[PDB]
Amino acid sequence: TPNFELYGYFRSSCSGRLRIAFHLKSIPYTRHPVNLLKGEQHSDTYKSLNPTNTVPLLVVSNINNTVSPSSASFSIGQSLAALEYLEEALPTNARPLLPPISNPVARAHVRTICNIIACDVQPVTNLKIQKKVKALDGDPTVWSRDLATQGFGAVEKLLELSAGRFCVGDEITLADVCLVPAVWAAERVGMDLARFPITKRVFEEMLKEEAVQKAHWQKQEDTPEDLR
Amino acid sequence: TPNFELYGYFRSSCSGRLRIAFHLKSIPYTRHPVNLLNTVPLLVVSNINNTVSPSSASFSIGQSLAALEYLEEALPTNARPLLPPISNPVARAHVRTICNIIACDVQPVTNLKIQKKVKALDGDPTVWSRDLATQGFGAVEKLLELSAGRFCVGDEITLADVCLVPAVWAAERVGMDLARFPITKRVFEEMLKEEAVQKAHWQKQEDTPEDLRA
Ligand SMILES: N[C@@H](CCC(=O)N[C@@H](CS)C(=O)NCC(=O)O)C(=O)O
Repeated sequence: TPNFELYGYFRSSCSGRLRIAFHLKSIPYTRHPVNLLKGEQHSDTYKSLNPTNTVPLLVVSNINNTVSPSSASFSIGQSLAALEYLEEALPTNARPLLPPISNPVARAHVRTICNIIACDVQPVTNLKIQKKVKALDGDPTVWSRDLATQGFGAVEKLLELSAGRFCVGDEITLADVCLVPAVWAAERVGMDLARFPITKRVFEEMLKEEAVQKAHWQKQEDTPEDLR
Repeated sequence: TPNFELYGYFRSSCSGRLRIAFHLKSIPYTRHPVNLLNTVPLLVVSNINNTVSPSSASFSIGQSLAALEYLEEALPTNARPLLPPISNPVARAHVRTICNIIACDVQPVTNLKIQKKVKALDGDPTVWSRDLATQGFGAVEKLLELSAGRFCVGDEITLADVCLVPAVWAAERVGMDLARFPITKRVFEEMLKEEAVQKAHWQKQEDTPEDLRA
């Protein structure tokens, strides 16, 4: 079985996706905080680890690295690729986070929700983009609020078809894993979550989960005291 | 009613991802071009058992990465798997990471919607987009330094290549220098040799304006 080390940041939504998945699946992992406010993502040493200068970075070891056989480890620098790797590399794990492969329709619904969040909301509202907006003399908060609002609109329309207790029927999936940290992020920029009633119900359902609380941005080792 | 109908646009990179996949996997689809001036691409999937909405025999997929993986899973015996086998989760992960750099970190911040928002701030959407594409291609190039053979990962075409090609076409529009990414350029050029990629070429669609056919 593989060993896992996560380069993460308490307030990184993409990091939180992995934090949630690890706890849900009962997979132990080693924590390596990277301070994004201090620009530790920008150091040459971290660019060597992840060439996008982003967190999370998942470093997997005790495995056969089929891409670089001489390497003791394998690095996964994008959260959705890392989430699917947990699913594929640990097929006997007691808590699959996708519908079974015999249900490609449900799997596509789950992935569509993940992609709206990970493609259309997070990347255009992250720190790097907010800084580019500020450098143009725009308001990064309004920019981000408008884009998150629009993206949550798309998520809500999907949940109108798929949601039961959770995003897609009555079991937690990768959709819920992506939803929770995106809601934490959207709240930082003053998005009105009540405009999205199903999304809000499902988010609140997830907050009851011990796995989600263990994963909370306010409960990490690198959460500053003032934010705990 | 067609099994697959693609609401697409000749110059949409995300549409281009799906065109390349359908041609490479030889999956027939009905083309539904959509004018510039509403999700594009939107893949409408019909004649199915809808396990999410059972009173319906169809659904749509408005995100290209989800649509790509759906084609893999809905047609498991297709002659051209675009992921490495499930027995090789490392290679699958490396493929998906390259796809995600492009689909998460490049395309969405350099698309029409965001270029318009940049212009609305009196910014230069070309410089903005070239800057972001250059940064993401830097990351793609670093991954290909580890994995590339003939193609992005090893010597077989995968979803990494399918995402790579339309991203190169989009990046060229904003003046990105592809020569700065030499393995990326090499794999891009290898893909252009493919009949399936040519059939999928942004310059060779039914809705390509005549002045952009060459
Ligand atoms: N698509 C990437 C996005 C990674 C990303 O943008 N991470 C953010 C934190 S959520 C980051 O490290 N930001 C650094 C910066 O913007 O300077 C993924 O899914 O991992």
